Amino acid sequence: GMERGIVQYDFMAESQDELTIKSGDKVYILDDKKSKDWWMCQLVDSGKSGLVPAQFIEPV
Ligand code: NA
Ligand SMILES: [Pt+2]
Repeated sequence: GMERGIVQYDFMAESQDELTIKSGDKVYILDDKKSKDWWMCQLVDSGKSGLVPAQFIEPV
């Protein structure tokens, strides 16, 4: 089912749609087609989801 990624650099959500992430975190990439710039991700460990800037995520 799930496309995976690894977070490269810390990012703090500034808007309610965004997801705060830490360098090294594992995510699921829920969508990367609506925008090359904003990907919807879900943290494996917490289950929280939101948008992150795409350059913060390295697909696995
Ligand atoms: Na994209
Ligand atoms: Pt901050």
